Amino acid sequence: AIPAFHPGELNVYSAPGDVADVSRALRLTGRRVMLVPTMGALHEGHLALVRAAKRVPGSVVVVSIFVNPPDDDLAQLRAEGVEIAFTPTTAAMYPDGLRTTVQPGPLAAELEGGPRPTHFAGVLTVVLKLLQIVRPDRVFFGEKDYQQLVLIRQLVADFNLDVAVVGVPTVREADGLAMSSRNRYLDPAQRAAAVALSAALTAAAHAATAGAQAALDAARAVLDAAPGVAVDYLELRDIGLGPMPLNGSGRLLVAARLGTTRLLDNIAIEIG
Amino acid sequence: PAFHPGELNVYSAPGDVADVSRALRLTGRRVMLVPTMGALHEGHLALVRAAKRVPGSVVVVSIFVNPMQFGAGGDLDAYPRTPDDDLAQLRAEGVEIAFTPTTAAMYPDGLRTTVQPGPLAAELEGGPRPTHFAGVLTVVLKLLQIVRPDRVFFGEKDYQQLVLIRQLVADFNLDVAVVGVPTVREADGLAMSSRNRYLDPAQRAAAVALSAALTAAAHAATAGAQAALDAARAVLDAAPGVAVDYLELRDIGLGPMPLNGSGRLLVAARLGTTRLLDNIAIEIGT
Ligand SMILES: Nc1ncnc2c1ncn2[C@@H]1O[C@H](COP(=O)(O)OP(=O)(O)OP(=O)(O)O)[C@@H](O)[C@H]1O
Ligand SMILES: Nc1ncnc2c1ncn2[C@@H]1O[C@H](COP(=O)(O)OP(=O)(O)OP(=O)(O)O)[C@@H](O)[C@H]1O
Ligand SMILES: CN(C)S(=O)(=O)c1ccsc1
Ligand SMILES: CN(C)S(=O)(=O)c1ccsc1
Ligand SMILES: CN(C)S(=O)(=O)c1ccsc1
Ligand SMILES: [Mg+2]
Ligand SMILES: [Mg+2]
Repeated sequence: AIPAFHPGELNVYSAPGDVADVSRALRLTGRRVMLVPTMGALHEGHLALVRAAKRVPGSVVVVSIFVNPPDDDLAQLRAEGVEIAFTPTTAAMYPDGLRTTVQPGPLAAELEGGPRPTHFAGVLTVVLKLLQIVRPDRVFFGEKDYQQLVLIRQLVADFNLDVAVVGVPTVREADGLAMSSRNRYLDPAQRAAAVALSAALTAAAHAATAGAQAALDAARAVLDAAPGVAVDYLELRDIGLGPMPLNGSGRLLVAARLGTTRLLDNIAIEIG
Repeated sequence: PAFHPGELNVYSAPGDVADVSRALRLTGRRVMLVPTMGALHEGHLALVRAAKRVPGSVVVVSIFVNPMQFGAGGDLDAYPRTPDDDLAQLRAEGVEIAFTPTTAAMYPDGLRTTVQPGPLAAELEGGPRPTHFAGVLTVVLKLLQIVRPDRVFFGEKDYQQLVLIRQLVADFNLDVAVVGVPTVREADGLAMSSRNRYLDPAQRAAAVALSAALTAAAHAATAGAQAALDAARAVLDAAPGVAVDYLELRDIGLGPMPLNGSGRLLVAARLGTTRLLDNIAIEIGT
């Protein structure tokens, strides 16, 4: 017997089998299941994934909230008209502990995989589990974590997963700072300097009519004008994060530490 | 693309079989998957027959040999490859779908994202071949995603592989039932295996000791674990030209749990260059 589901209300499930049963039952009645994976502490950047999933016709939106090893989140989801929240415990997700896992390809060792070399094996493992529990038609990730998003597209391709991955543009504060729960830690001087990441990327994207080296030098000049911004990398790559082609489309990515807080941003770049 | 029911439909492209499987499920057939490396014998046919008997079933048998569960030199080029006979046998069994993908369609990006099995993959068969089961589980996960069966069928013969596939299914929340099928044996007890063709007549005679050792241990086991193991060892020791790689009695999940009342006894041995495996359920003090 299918667990209880009330159309038009926020239905909260903690057991993986429950959300699985509901989602199978809902898909059979002709709803298209949209999955929006999060770690809770919801802000406007997360709600833009939610809004994107909501506008697919016939959608029922599943928002998962899970931290790799609350009332207000759920209120935000209600206010958004989300009908399902999936809130599993660690034990529900890892009942046999850490056993079979996904091993990413070599892209996971680069860029964010520098400081955190097993970070993405962990992310891909839980993404794959969520896809299998929920079996959505489409799954939504923010472009803010671009390398994560490209890794998910590789997971999907490589394991023949039948789900469409939708990347959602980065939501920004008024001065361009990419929204993130970490921003709250920045003191005023760090918060003022943090604008340099987005300002450097946008400067680079306009300078790119003059070519790839003009785009990189414009970005570096902007970051060089900020105090207390320790750049960990600034790299222009093609859109799948391979090496940047001579011309055409790419992606410019930056990560920097301001005090103890690490910030990331990236932007589409059209070369020449 | 096309699906002619009651006939064998062969697809090579993953998209084709995924499309047909999905259409079939939607019309309410239940999809059964039997993964093979081809070279089909009666052991594979027991899997097929178990799949066939699930009411409403449509049976997909896949045939695919890696470049990932093999680990050089060496072996990958050594695998028996008769696709011909295989399809004929499947037609005979009334299978409706054979899935025979190319290496290119399975690995268009080489080895990029893969499955990392848990620590069981480093033991037993994995001892000398510590990448072998990452190869197997990566293909089985892809087959499960392409075909999305209701049930997938594996033989008990490759018991460690069966356990690993159950771990993969649990650990990734895969929505498929794994059905283990009992080992099919020649009349003298020898477990059927495509590798048995590499035994010359003397080695074929000697190879009965694996199954004789195991069944002797299963009966001996009223006298305890040590008696069962020594009975198996004695039989294997009496066998000319059988060289034992391992003989081990484990818990049923092969797992990090001590042995209690129920066990599996596993053996691997070389007869010249041919490596043979077998295993049996063991009840201690029963
Ligand atoms: N500003 C943003 N715009 C678009 N998507 C975002 C934004 N911030 C987070 N996301 C997306 O939300 C999903 C959940 O992200 P997660 O729950 O880590 O939050 P986060 O803001 O990146 O928090 P943290 O600062 O702790 O890293 C991911 O797909 C992520 O890329
Ligand atoms: N004798 C048997 N009884 C039941 N199942 C079997 C038997 N032999 C193989 N199988 C199963 O058939 C499936 C396909 O196996 P595969 O194509 O490796 O054949 P194989 O006979 O084991 O070949 P090889 O001898 O080359 O290892 C696996 O699930 C395997 O456990
Ligand atoms: C990508 N994440 C937001 S996720 O829900 O799949 C996750 C990853 C590690 S914890 C939660
Ligand atoms: C102090 N920072 C606000 S800053 O104005 O000096 C800065 C920010 C990005 S470049 C210079
Ligand atoms: C377990 N196999 C028979 S499979 O079809 O998943 C496979 C694995 C490596 S080659 C074929
Ligand atoms: Mg984040
Ligand atoms: Mg085999």
